[PDB]
Amino acid sequence: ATRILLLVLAVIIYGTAGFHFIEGESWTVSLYWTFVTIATVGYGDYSPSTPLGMYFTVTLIVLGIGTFAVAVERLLEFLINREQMKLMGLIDVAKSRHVVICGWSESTLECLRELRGSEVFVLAEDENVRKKVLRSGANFVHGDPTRVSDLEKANVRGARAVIVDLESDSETIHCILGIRKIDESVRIIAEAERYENIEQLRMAGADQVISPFVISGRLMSRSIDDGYEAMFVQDVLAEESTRRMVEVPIPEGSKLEGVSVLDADIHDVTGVIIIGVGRGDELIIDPPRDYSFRAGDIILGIGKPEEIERLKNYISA
Amino acid sequence: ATRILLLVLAVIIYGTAGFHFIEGESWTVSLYWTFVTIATVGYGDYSPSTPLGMYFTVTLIVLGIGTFAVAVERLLEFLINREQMKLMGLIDVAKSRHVVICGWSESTLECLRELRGSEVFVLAEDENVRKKVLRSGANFVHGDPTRVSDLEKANVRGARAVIVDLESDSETIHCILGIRKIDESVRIIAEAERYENIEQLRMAGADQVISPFVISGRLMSRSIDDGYEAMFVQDVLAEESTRRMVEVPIPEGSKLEGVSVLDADIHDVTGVIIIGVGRGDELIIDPPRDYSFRAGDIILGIGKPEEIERLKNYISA
Amino acid sequence: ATRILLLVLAVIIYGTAGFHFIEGESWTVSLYWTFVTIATVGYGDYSPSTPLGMYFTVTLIVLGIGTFAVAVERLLEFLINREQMKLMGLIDVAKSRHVVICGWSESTLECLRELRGSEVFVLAEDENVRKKVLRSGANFVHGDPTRVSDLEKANVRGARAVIVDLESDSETIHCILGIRKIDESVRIIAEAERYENIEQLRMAGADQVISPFVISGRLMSRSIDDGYEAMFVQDVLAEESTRRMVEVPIPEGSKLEGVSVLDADIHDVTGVIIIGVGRGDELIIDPPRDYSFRAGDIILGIGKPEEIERLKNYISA
Amino acid sequence: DLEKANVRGARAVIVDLESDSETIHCILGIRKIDESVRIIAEAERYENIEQLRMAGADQVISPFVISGRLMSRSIDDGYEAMFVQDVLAEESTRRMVEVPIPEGSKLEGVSVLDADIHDVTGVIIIGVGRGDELIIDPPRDYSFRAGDIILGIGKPEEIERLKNYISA
Amino acid sequence: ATRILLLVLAVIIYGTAGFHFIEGESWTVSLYWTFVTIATVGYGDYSPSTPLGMYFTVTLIVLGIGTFAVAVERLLEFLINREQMKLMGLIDVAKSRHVVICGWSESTLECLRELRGSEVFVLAEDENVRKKVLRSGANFVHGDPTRVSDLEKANVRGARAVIVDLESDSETIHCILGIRKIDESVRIIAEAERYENIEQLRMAGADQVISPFVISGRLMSRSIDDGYEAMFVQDVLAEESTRRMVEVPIPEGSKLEGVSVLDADIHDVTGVIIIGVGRGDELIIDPPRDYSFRAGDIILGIGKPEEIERLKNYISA
Ligand SMILES: [C][C][C][C][C]N([C][C][C][C][C])([C][C][C][C][C])[C][C][C][C][C]
Ligand SMILES: [K+]
Ligand SMILES: [K+]
Repeated sequence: ATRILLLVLAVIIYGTAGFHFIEGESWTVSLYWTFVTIATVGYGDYSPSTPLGMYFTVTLIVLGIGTFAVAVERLLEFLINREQMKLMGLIDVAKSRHVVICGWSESTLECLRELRGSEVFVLAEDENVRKKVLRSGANFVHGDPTRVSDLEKANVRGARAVIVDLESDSETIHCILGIRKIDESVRIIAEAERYENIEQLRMAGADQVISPFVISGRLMSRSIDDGYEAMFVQDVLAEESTRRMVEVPIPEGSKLEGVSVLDADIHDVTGVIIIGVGRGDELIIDPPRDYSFRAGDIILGIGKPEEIERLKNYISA
Repeated sequence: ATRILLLVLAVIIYGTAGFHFIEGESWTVSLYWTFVTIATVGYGDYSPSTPLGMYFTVTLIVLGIGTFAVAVERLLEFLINREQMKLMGLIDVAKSRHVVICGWSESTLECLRELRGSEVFVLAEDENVRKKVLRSGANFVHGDPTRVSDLEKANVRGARAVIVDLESDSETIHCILGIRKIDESVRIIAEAERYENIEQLRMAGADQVISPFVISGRLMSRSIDDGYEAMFVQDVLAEESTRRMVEVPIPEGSKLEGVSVLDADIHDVTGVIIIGVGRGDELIIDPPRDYSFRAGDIILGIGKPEEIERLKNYISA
Repeated sequence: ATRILLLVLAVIIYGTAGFHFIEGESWTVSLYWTFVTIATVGYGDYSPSTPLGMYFTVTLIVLGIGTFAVAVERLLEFLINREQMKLMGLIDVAKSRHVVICGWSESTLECLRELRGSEVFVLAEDENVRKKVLRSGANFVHGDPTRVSDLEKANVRGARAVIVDLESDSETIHCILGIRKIDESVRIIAEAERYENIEQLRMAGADQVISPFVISGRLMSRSIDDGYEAMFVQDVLAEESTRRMVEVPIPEGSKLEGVSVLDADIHDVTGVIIIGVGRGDELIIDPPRDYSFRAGDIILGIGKPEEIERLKNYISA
Repeated sequence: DLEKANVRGARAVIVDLESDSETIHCILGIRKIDESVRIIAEAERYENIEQLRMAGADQVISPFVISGRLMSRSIDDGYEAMFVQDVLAEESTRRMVEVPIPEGSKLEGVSVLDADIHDVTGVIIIGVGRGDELIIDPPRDYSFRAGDIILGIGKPEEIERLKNYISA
Repeated sequence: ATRILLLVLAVIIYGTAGFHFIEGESWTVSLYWTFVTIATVGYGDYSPSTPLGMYFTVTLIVLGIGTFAVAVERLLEFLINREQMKLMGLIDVAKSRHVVICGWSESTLECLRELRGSEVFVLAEDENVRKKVLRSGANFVHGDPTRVSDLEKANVRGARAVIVDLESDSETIHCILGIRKIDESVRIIAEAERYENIEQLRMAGADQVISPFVISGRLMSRSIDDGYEAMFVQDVLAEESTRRMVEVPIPEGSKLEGVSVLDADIHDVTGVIIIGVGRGDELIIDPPRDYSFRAGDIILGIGKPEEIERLKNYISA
């Protein structure tokens, strides 16, 4: 590790002391000559005429090739070890605004097409998951996501948001309970599977719990006869064929600070069905007529992509 | 990536500015001297006599070894990463007339002995399939063949023909439906397993559907008593012991353009039993007596390998 | 392996004999010139003027690059082979005071947090065990721990203590019987699973047999009604919340050599409940009133971490 | 499926599964069915002992932490392992005993120094527990009541002498 | 592959033509100068004074570093590819007196302790078999031993003897039938499992068929009452505690050529129980009294290791 610098300094001290007391030159001239001889430059302005010195330069050359052959071997061993350990996970995350994805399924592949490639770290343990992650453009960190000692190797303490989606519900509850021991303020998005585990995932400490299987179980049993709400849910939340569910923030100023929903009249001006208003980590669906807008609120509404532009300019000042 | 060139230019500018304003030489002489000193050639025609310059060349030499040690480390990291990613698939196909084989079974191993080695790309996902492909002389591309995003890594848009043979019929139908979304004109050869899936493989968009298990199921149940058609099918299509089923194209000119099958009389002249004629992506088995040959047609017939030569010269002009 | 030195000496003898009999210089001058020319230093003080010698130096240069290209290739082959064999186990242990851990479970992971990282060698055969060991900071040696020929690759003859914890009891008995064939004096700590195998593990040759499942099976069936001994066992042996079970050795001198337990009165002076005394590989739990302490004995007692310090200074001289 | 086994209104539910996460998820379901039943878990890793107590278990027994701390301390000395293996596992000579104090029997209101329990019976008194709270090493300024549980280590010769000393 | 030599010759022709027509030196002087400049020796006896040539040497140096950076990259790619392919099998056997072992079990591990390490090639397909072979000191060749195209990669045509021991009997019969298609004269030693397959293994073409399970099935059912023949079979063929079953060849001369077994009287002279005589690929157990010995015969007998030495000197001349 550091003995290479010791051997280099040893051969420099050997070359200086050998040249100075045999050729009889100055100390700076011997220093310059051994830094030209070790690097195999060979200016040839201060070559030794003495055959004793001519035998000394042979020892200096073989020692210089020896140090060059130990240093290249150490560099190659370090590089091969570092690039074999980096390939199969086995590395510590050094970033500070990354997104950790615990587990790997189809719902985390679809949230990878709206994020960056270098921003995400997938923390899993299986072997084909590594190849799927390296194909999809993420970084793979080998580790058990339920273990607390392997949740810190992905650096969950300095993460932006953590996305938990494991193969069962029990591992999801244990992964949330393991994350909330490390950092109590990080944002956790969890995926439930059974209906009975949503309150368990919320009490474990998740900030947002999504349950897709309950949504499909309710939409399948109400699409046997007619199936009209399934068309709305599909065409708005899944595909976005002609509509889109977007939210808009209210900026500073914003030309509407203080008016009511009766006086704003967003729907008949713009064409956006206003669902609810986001006043500080709560959702008031169908706000009453006397609700006054404020600064920094979030308006949730459904509209065509040409009406969202008509709304975003109506709300800006 | 590109900081290596920046560091190289930085040390060249450092060496030129150091030599020019200390030794007092020309700018071209300093440029030539630092390109001889960095590369460790050392002509020694312009060595510095000044001990300040003699201390400067030590800094130039250590910086040159520093750039040579960062560039070799970057080249070794790039080479080890590229040759570990190339080994286990994980690569993008850059060819433009290749043949993509989705899946791997015995029927695709037998079609690899009549093609080239570098022309084929096997697109599969299992682990022992990679070693069988690397032994048989093909190229292995790791990917799920039903996924559309992994059908483009094998470059199915610029492929010659695609051969689909997966473990079930459902994956064959899904792979054909995934290929026909990308390129609607590429040629697909598919292998059916059950009898009921041949019309499904044709409606999915395959150009040629082969069903070997239906052929064996019909030949097994008609070989219990006597077994005479199984001998013909085996000795003609499988082994080609003494006969062969070949086709011959009609070239331009070709000395028979316009005659009928009664006036050509191919069988009693040559010795080839004429089965059918290939008039443009259709097969007229047992053509009638008034059928007139044209240019570019394909004559399908059974004959000994000494009669195919007697036919191929009868059809050429 | 050693032909590289032969080729190097061959090219040195070729260069010396070529320069001496063409340029007509001394033997030492030719020796110095070929050691400057092979290493590409090039002082240029003895360059050949003769065009025959000028053609000879071309052969010397191409041969020097040839030896440098065979030596670098041999070094790279040796380094890649050694660092691929070292990665997946496959190595022989050279240490002499290490601790060999046969098998891998949760009870050997918890004994790795109180030992060093480089002192332990885990001898197992599975594939994910290698990654868990390389994450936990140990060294992995691939081998079957029941096989005698693979117990010597971990160097069990010169080991400090061996810890046996395998997946069944039969492999534990066979691993103890395999270790006791090699070295009859090494210390073996074994983990039993069933109650009936404790006498079998002791007769096989283990020095200390621990059975955690019997302890849990007794503590579960006595915690249905009240559960008072389980609180003591947990809070003392497992977590050490407020108490600790420690032992203290009696040093030379030690101010209490010869007194009885009635005259020492350790409990009412210090606050440590004295359980037993360790007189030479035996345990006298609840020693009688006439027991006299000696030198080198071991006092086993339960106490708060502020009372162990009051005991350790009461026993020192 | 936990209601098919009738965990509502039982003596105790003893939970030990193939991993820790299923143990936590089983305790979190039993506490949804019955809030007052007694649950005896079994922790595998050391970091999950507080998780089982926060989930709702009344008693957590972690054998692998015990065996992992005992394997690392018996490399040189090995005297704690002899004590636990002779008292808690095999019960060859000594055993741990818990005895209740019956009503009005020779010991209500007397201190521990004039109880003279180590010298007339021979059992080593580890601690006394009252109301699910274990007082290890009770001081001299302590009194016994009717209903306490005395925790001791002794031979079957001395356990019977303690049980006769504790009688009226 | 060979474009490296083309680029090297291109830069040599560029350097010669550049130096000769600018400096005005001879062709040999320019040849010597570019072979000193490309190799970075730098004698400095023929440095260019012209600034046009001083700009030319910069181009020559950058081109020389370019060729050195393409050649080192090609050598490193070749070495990494060759040492990753050699690790996991995937190689062709080039030897000519080796022993191929098809499959891997306990009976082939015990025949590896009486052979060399570099003489054997284990031809199997599993993954842990590779690590067991690399630990036991053999060479691993990845291939399916029933496939004829993978029996030639182990070079079974130029092998000394082939040892077949696979997991079933059907694969043993198919491996013998695959070997006998390639070379009809090679020696095959096969291991049977069931009693009914010994005649099938002999008709398939094996030269020696061993069936250990039939021997154990007969020795188990005759050791219930007394068990006397099992002691003989174990102590003679398995362990060789005090006896040994050896064979001795009769050399040329040999002092006993022509005598009968009555006149030789080997047992009462030496102490070896004579079982049979090996007259040319047949075994005459219990030879009659009139059998005359010849040259090159093989005497099979049981004796103590001090009686085999008394027999081997009685048979030599
Ligand atoms: C620019 C680059 C340069 C390089 C040089 N080298 C030399 C070596 C010597 C040995 C003895 C290489 C050459 C090659 C030719 C072919 C290296 C150096 C290093 C220093 C550190
Ligand atoms: K040089
Ligand atoms: K290198």
